[PDB]
Amino acid sequence: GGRCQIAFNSGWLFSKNEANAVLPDRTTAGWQAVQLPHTWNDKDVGYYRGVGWYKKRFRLVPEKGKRYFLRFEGVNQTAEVFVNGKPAGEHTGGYTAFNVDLTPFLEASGEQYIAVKADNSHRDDVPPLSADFTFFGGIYRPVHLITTGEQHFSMSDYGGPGIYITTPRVTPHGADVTITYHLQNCSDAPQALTLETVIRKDVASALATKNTAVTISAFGDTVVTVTCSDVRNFDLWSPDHPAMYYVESLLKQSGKRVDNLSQPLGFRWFRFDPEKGFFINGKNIKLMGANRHQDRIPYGNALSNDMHRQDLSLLKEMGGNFLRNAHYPQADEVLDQADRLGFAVWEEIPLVNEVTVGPRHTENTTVMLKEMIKQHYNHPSVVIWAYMNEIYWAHRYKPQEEIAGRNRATLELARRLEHIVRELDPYRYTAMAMHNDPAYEETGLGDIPMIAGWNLYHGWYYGIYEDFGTFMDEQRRKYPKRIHLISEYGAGSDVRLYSEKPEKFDFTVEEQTRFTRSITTQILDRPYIAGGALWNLADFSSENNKGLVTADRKPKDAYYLMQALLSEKPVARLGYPFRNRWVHAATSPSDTLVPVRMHAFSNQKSVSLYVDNRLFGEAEVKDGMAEWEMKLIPGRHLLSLAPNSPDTPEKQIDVRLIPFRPDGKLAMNVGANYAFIDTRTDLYWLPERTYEKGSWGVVGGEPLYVGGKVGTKEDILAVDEEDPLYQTMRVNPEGFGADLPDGTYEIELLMVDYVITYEPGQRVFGVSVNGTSILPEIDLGGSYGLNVPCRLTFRYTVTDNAGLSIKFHPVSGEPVLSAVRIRKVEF
Amino acid sequence: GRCQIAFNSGWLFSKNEANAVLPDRTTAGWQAVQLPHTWNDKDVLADGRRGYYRGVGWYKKRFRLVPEKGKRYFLRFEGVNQTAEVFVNGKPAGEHTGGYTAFNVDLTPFLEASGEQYIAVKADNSHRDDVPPLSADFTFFGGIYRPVHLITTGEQHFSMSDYGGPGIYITTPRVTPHGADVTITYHLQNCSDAPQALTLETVIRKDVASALATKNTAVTISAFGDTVVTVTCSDVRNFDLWSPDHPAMYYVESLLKQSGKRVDNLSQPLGFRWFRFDPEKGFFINGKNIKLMGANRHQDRIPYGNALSNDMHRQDLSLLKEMGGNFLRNAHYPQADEVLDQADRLGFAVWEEIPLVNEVTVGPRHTENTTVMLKEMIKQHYNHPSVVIWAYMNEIYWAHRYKPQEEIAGRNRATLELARRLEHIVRELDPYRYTAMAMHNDPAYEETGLGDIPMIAGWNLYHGWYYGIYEDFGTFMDEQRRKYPKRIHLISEYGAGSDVRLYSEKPEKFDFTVEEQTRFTRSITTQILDRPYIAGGALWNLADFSSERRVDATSHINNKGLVTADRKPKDAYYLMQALLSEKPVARLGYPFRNRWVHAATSPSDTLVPVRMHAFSNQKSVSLYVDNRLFGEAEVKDGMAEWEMKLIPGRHLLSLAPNSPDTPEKQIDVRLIPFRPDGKLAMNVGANYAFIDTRTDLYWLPERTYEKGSWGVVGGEPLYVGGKVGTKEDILAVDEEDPLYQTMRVNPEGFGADLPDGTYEIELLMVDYVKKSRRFADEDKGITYEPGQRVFGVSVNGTSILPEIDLGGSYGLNVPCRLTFRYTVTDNAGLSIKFHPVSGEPVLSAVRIRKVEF
Ligand SMILES: [Ca+2]
Ligand SMILES: [Ca+2]
Ligand SMILES: [Ca+2]
Ligand SMILES: [Ca+2]
Ligand code: NA
Ligand code: NA
Repeated sequence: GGRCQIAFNSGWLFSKNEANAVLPDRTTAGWQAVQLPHTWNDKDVGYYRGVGWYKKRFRLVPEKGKRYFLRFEGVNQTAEVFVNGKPAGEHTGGYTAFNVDLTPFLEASGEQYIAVKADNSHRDDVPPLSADFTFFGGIYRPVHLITTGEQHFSMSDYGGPGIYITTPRVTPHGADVTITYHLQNCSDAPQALTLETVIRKDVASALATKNTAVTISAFGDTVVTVTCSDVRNFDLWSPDHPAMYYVESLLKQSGKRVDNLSQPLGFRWFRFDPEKGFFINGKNIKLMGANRHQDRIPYGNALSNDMHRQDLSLLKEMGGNFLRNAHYPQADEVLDQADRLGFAVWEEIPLVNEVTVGPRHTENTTVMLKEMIKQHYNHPSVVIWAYMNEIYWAHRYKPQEEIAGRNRATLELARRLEHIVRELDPYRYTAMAMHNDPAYEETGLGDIPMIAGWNLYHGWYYGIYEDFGTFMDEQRRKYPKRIHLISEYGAGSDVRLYSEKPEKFDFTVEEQTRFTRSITTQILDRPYIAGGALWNLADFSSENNKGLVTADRKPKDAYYLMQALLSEKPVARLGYPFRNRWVHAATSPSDTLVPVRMHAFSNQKSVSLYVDNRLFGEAEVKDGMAEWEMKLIPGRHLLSLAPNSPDTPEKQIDVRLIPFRPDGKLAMNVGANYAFIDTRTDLYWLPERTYEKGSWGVVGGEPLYVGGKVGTKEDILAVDEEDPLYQTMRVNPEGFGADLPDGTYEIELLMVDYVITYEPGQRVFGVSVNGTSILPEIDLGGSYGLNVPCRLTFRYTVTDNAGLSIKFHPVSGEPVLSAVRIRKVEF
Repeated sequence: GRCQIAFNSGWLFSKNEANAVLPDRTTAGWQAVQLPHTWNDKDVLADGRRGYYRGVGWYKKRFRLVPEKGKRYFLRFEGVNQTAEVFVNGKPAGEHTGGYTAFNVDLTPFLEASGEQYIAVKADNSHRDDVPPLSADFTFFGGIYRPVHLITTGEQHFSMSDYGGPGIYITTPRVTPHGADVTITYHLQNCSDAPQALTLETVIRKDVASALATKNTAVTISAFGDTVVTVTCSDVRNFDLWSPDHPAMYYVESLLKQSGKRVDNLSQPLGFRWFRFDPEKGFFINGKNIKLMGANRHQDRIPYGNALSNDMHRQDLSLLKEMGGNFLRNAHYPQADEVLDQADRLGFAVWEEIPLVNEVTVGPRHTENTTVMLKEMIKQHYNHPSVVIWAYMNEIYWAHRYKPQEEIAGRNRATLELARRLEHIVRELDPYRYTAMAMHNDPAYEETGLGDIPMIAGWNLYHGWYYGIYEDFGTFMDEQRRKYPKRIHLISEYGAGSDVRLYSEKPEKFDFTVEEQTRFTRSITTQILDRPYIAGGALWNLADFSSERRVDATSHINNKGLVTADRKPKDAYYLMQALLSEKPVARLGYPFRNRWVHAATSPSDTLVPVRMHAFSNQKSVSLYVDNRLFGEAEVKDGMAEWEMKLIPGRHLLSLAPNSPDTPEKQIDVRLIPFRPDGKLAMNVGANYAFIDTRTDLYWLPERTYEKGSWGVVGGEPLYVGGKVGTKEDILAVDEEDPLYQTMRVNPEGFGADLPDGTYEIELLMVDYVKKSRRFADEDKGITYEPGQRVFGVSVNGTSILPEIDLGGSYGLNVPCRLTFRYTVTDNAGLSIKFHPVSGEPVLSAVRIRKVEF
């Protein structure tokens, strides 16, 4: 036999507080037992950035003629490896694999010890220098023990496989395949070898076989190129039809195999056109898909291969055919699944936000680019290599004196990296992701890669949705020879927030759906936009509710929207997967019904809604959605798209009416038109309502807008789940009224000052109830602090048919109010 | 009069603070918190470090309060665990001992007149030998884990210094259908330097519009004085009687006035009932024999520690009411007023106790602290009509097996004499409620006569779980009834544990499957329902709850809940609902399962066997599969059951054809062919499936290899201490503990008659502790056993791993997941063999996946 590879994940010990573990040390008290993948930042997300030590003892008797390697799939950010007390290898860069040769350091006794010093603290010379994703530290990807013979495919070529496959000619009826081999001989004698190259669909069928003789001098290495000309009878690879092959490579000495290594192969040719976009195998197709971050709360980035497959499966069932690996190279499993499932892939190294001037940052960046290209060279799913994302974002934060020099270093580094891609891989495109900032225009940076990618957020971070088409049409107009691609577009959503009046940045489900519908449509309407990737597949941990699915991978409405917009299978399903409750405060004493707007995601011409299995109405689908306006009797109801479906269970909903004249047998989110449904105890906070005589609601005031967006987006201190309640508010309300019957009520007022910072004597006011003084003075900025919530809870007894009148008494500045709850209690 | 507002906002917390007594403006290194708060919400979970922080934590806060002439200001702490020292503007202002009862702190002597105030609280949840709970099966969460209130009164007021009680104590010494007497005992205080002539108004009310009785009493208190005054409302008419079924509630409004102006006011609950416990027939209330059936409830909710909202208390008790419960035991400690108000309003008879668990410390300091805690519980919760039982010890002899022999005699006498003193105090403080004690299956109670001291003998019993078989429960209790015809018997605890990811067609005790819990619960409940001398039973426990020292399937969590930690009902909850509810009940089981996977037992197999059950109190019910009738089943003891054999695919289940108001249950059903192609995951050593929710990965129960198929070859399933598998915490993993914990010992290997191809293969293996132990969480480092369990692994004659020293290179409880790819050729199938060197190989799980290369 030839090459052996097993997992090396088990039996490790970890400590965040060890000073030095280089020398063999049997101590384990105080160390944490871990099984890789591991990150030490899975829970503390500031989060700990620093040194962490791993150590392990293991048994391995070195046999004659064998070589032993460790392959680390990923250590963030730098690693130093020590075997039996001796330095054995180091690596810089948290996103690419590396190999360590154990053989020089093994004990003949078989008793081995290894330690790894990992460090994820900031280094000016190692990107990512800053970004809005977490830099989880540790050995967060698996580790493998590899045994080979002393003649083997190289282990020292930037962590790549040492086997590099190229298809310089591909037609439907034949192709040329060239395979470039890096071979190493570790023995002290010259050696004569044979190299068997087989192109296979599977173990029983081969499409081409080649046999190559090679002789290597003692301690030698050599590069040999093998060509399979005019291969035939293959299927072409495309996202739609991802026909996959592989190259079996057997290195033999004396007819006995001494190494072996299979690599993927797909047959395809492709190009990008400025007017019509992406063509693969002569066919024009729209690339629509998603970015995907390699993290999942509460596990950090220490993900199982099962999790990788689940993610990419979700993308494929969405109808996606396009995958951007966020800002870094990802696990082999991810690329294997893309080959297998059918995604065209954009992969980049993590030069994000900013650049460090100088040759150390240049060198580390160059090495990382070569590692990515070499390590993922053979994946047919990859069509784009990139190397900078939003590289000017941090200009706003830098001293203006540095800006000229940073632009010069950015231009110079981009040209070096562009040149390296084009030399290492002439058969893929280069790209860069830019964003809505004038520095790209002004420096001409977008002229350097083959593809101009734009991260655009019109209607979310700036402007309105239609400004997206305006922006892209103007780019196409200025640059009719560029290839345009939307590398990021998306809006956020909290699956507890719902509004019949969604608005920019409110984080409601409906707002994300409308954003996603508009931009995707505007992309579909434009052939010159080669494609688009939603930011982001799933909610992730950042600095982040931007996913089409939740952190634990459950689809939101927007996911089903994209499935209706993208899938070729027929699609028709109800929206609101995370909502089952509707509550409506009556707008007049004669109200008896709850208004319920329902929607479905479909690619059919029309769809019909059934209530309790009786037809409600047929509705026309436009841009992936159908919609019905229902007025329902309060109670439970079943919704469905067919009557008495034989295979689809109905959706159960619960709709309630609050009477116009309340009795408190009353929860309101002030300052916002969305409901907040608190999942801990099923507590439904209503959208705001102004008080009117005979009813209940807030009196006076203005809704808070900050930077032109509703409410504050700052983190509300001291509470986790209730931030969307506190973040919206009325400024300068006179109070709150409710025409309650006589009785005793528990009353809650939620209040917070918006941008620990203390601002005394700035915002002070009193609260009274029916002339009774409750809190003579609340100093929100002073005694609590900016972003520190204040929850005033108390009981009051309404007497003499007075109703309930809560009054604010300004002392300094203006009162604020974020939410109100009123409950009837017995006493 | 009286003003009360929440005081929960604006606090700062630090676990690393030496001392914050003196007013100090810095906030660097402090966490902003909103009470309720505990610092043990996260470090009690599976965080890689057994144990949690018990020690000092400091809180501080600045606040505005301008003291008004003629006002007093108090803080009321609803609970701080375990001790609290309060400092206002640098001065000691109060301290409390005990983590489960409220306390008041008078702010007034320490307030700055100009209004800018500083407060710091030093809290501590270290172990203290003189302060129970000393040890227990629950977590001692530290901090101010219940709300704090700012209370303003006049200078004459209902006392704030009577063991934290309201200073208003309502008793109904006579309750009759045609009339009742209510006596209200008031403790008053005068902080004025002058004597005061006061009036006191006492009104019994249904609501603000309706008075049942009214009294007006003149009280004069001396300067700086205090007094107790008793008010009697005789022959109150026109009330409705309180019972769990009909919880008619009233309250006593009390106003204290000085020259007609209100200086204090405080309402308190009031319900009218009479009740008794009978040795032969059980509980009677208002003349009607009713069976008390309900649950224990702990005050925690993972992952929030015990820092719960009042919304969460209401949700817990509403769940119990919807289960058909009419009986609540507050686990081992007094709970929040909200719990008790909701018991009054919803209708549960309540048992409440102080946390003397497992053991007693000899000495007057322990005696004193437990005495105070008893007075605090009874006084603070005195007025709640829902309380019918007070208690003060729980399995008080449990820890004896672990104590030094020379301590036992004095521990036994300390226990006996403390139980007598606490019993005496209850009877003196509250003649109108019963005393009880929870005992467990241990002969100590019989030897000492401790069970003769309370009026009610409670048993925590676990037949078919910890000892014996289910039917030994009725034998145990019948013998108790025969031996003690004068006692009152009540099952204060019974339950079994379940993980909602574990399922078996062959349930067995301690596999933690859902089905075993349902079967345990069904058997003991109906045995209780058959015995009128058993006045009642409380399930252990309403919800899965934090108990950090636990191991088993899910470390740190006691999984005996009827509902999960986030309050979702398991099967056993719906079983209890079917056994207890008066409303009609009929509903499908398996709320946490939608997948069934079956390995074909022969090449002709085409159908997946699916056993379905439903919970009902009807005579029979009908199962419908894809809305066609499958079959009508008779209901026996709350359950109907059906044996289906279904074609692989998605199917609908329902109890009515095309229900107009109930969505069907959708299930997903799959058959692994007799001969596999790996397009295959097995829990070795166990008859239960493990459904890993992170990724919906379903590990089949074990199946022995036979020619032409796949499975484990040789070996014996591991049993330790009478329980399947090992119950130790499997290190380095969390979700997969129940997968690793079961295994075959000395297997030859594994086989799969797979087609030619490349396959990814995973073998999961762990060296185990050979002898069970009481507490498996105190290991200081890893236990290595080199040279004891050594073997090699080959596949089809190819050497994969020349030697693995499981005990030596990994260690006891350290998982080893061996993952690799192998290419099957030459029609050979897949043959994985172990090669013993020392000791025997082990194997907990196998997974095989076809890959392309
Ligand atoms: Ca139906
Ligand atoms: Ca927050
Ligand atoms: Ca811990
Ligand atoms: Ca574990
Ligand atoms: Na708000
Ligand atoms: Na197992």
